[PDB]
Amino acid sequence: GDTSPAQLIAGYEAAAGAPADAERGRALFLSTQTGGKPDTPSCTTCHGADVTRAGQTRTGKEIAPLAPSATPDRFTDSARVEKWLGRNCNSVIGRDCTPGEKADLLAWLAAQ
Ligand code: HEC
Repeated sequence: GDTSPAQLIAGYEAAAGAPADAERGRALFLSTQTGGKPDTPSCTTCHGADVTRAGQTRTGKEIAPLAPSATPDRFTDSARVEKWLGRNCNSVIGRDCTPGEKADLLAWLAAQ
């Protein structure tokens, strides 16, 4: 694509002022949130708790696995990551994800 997962994570770490922490990324992705849309309390509502399996939209359509081990071009287009993170953080959390959250989330997801 136009980027690598490491290049994306390093740009988020620079904006955040801190290195990514995949354990925090895992905890945020599995969390149940209350500030966003009622029908999407968690990242897992659509992607599932195991991101090597397929997920499902709110209507039951299949979502390719988020893990790069299952779907190889994941996180290789910088615009695409920002587009989905913008929409999906707002639906789940109710706000944009910060650059520190984005680094943590992608550091966890990039290793799956
Ligand atoms: C359903 C309403 C979703 C919820 C809740 C979350 N995501 Fe998701 N995400 C969804 C779709 C339909 C898609 C696009 C289809 C595809 O196969 O890519 C995505 C995509 C992403 C991406 C982009 C991956 C890439 O190819 O670079 C990321 C980084 C992502 N989703 C992460 C993510 C997080 C962190 C979420 C909780 C805040 C989350 N998603 C929720 C559908 C839905």
